[PDB]
Amino acid sequence: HMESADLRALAKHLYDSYIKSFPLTKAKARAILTGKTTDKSPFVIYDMNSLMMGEDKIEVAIRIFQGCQFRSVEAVQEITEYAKSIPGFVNLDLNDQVTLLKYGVHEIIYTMLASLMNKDGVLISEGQGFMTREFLKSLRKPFGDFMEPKFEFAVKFNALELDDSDLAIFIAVIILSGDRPGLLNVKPIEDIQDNLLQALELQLKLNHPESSQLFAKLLQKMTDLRQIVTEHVQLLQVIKKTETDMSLHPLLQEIYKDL
Amino acid sequence: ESADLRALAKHLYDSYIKSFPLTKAKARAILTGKKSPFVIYDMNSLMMGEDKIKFKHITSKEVAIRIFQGCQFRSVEAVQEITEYAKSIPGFVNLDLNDQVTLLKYGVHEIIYTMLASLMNKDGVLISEGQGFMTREFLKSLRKPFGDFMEPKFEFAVKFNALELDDSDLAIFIAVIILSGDRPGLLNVKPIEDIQDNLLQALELQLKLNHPESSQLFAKLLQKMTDLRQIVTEHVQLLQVIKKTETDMSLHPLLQEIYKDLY
Ligand SMILES: O=C(O)c1ccc(-c2nn(C(=O)c3c(Cl)cccc3C(F)(F)F)c3ccc(Cl)cc23)c(OC[C@@H]2CCCCO2)c1
Ligand SMILES: O=C(O)c1ccc(-c2nn(C(=O)c3c(Cl)cccc3C(F)(F)F)c3ccc(Cl)cc23)c(OC[C@@H]2CCCCO2)c1
Repeated sequence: HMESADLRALAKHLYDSYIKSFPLTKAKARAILTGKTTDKSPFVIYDMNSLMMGEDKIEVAIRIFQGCQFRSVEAVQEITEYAKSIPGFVNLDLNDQVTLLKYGVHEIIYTMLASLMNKDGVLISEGQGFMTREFLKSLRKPFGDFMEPKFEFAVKFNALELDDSDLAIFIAVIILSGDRPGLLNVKPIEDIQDNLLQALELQLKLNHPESSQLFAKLLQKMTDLRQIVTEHVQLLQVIKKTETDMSLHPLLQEIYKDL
Repeated sequence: ESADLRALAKHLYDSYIKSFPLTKAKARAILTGKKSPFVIYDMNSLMMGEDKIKFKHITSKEVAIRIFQGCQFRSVEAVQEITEYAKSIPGFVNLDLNDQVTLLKYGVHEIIYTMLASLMNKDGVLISEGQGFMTREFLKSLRKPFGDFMEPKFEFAVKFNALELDDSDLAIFIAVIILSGDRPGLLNVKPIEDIQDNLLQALELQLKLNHPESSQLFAKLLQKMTDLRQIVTEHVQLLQVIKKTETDMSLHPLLQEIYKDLY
């Protein structure tokens, strides 16, 4: 369908655009998380007092929640800019562009959040901070149990040991899903996705030649993504009905209309 | 090792034919009008069909309940067919016995949905090994939540059948589903993923040889595992509403026990 050199060219194009779109790459995140580096060392928030100190240096459960919301809105912006660089995307019907982004952003946010995580916590404020998993999970009300499922996913996803060049193509595959509800013209979407899938396949064989059927294992993760986004939506709805005082950025609000 | 992957595909195809009563190939010949099946399209024809053909399930006198229970009864039969097929998958019987049970327990729903599509088109479903055809409009027009319980199955089947898999494809796909290393409570995940890797390799080659013009069909088929997980989840929630709502669902406790897995 497509030839090797063109598939490599498409992989390079997507990697380059992923670097331009997203300020904190997996490579930077891992350097910070593993360290042995004096200049990139994060301030660690593990309890109430350190949270207070962290805000000098850089209700609690609400404030943290709103922090997640703020970064997710920024992430939607970053993902939207990346999507525009995917060959063919901006040429699609405009309603279909909206639909693809609407249903894809959440799955991509979860994917890319994993890059910022290990089993003990998450990088924040462009890598300047690290908030512990124990602290997040111990938050009160339903807020604790709202944070933990993200770590549970990230630990499993990070076991695949993808790098940024891999993720660039994977994220593109997610966006160009022809099975989203209400798509008007499925065919041109599937045509682009076939190219991306071919590109992802070759990328993974060259970049992880010892890792048998990594292509398939990675596509199987799209299943974990769909499920957790569904749980997420239902958890958020219970939170809104309990906490009629906090609200959501209009953009996220619109994304959640009809889930 | 191509030859070994072909050997594995043939082994699975042969066993899938022995295990399952009606193949996709036979079902499609019946569905496309290629000894017509008895057609159930309303209440009167249902009555005649069970009087003359004797569709097993029949014994609540209320039709919508009886059809619903019929789905459950056939699904229980399917569990035993799937269990027998699983034993023919190389490596499966050597797994820890608790893990065999776990894999089957959490896989059977996804497999039943998959294989149900083989028996469906946009207009209805074959029953009793293809001796009967019950229309989609009849099923969907059943009252209360029963109609809306039937329709999602057709909605899935129509999309899945667009891939135009044949039995030799499906034999490997079903095996891939069974050998899922992410099932809850698995004790020894490694040998499960090892077998699945072999099956995935076998499925990949099968699809390239059998459908060489069908680009990235391997990937499209794995993406259907997403539709499968989602609809099984919906299914569970639909079942739960029915149990809490319906007072006339009662069967002999022993029948109830037999079906506990699917209610
Ligand atoms: O820097 C980033 O790239 C980033 C991305 C996501 C979160 C984050 N979102 N979130 C959500 O619950 C969430 C998600 Cl996954 C998707 C869409 C919308 C939301 C929303 F928050 F609106 F509801 C999280 C839940 C838990 C955790 Cl640990 C993180 C997220 C992100 O987090 C920012 C940090 C988290 C700790 C407190 C300071 O902000 C960053
Ligand atoms: O011959 C077969 O291979 C076969 C397989 C499945 C059904 C059937 N199950 N079902 C379910 O709701 C279902 C499913 Cl999809 C998966 C797991 C468990 C269940 C359960 F029934 F337990 F709850 C159906 C729903 C609708 C329809 Cl149209 C069919 C199924 C099957 O059905 C046999 C027919 C259905 C109509 C009445 C006579 O039996 C056959």
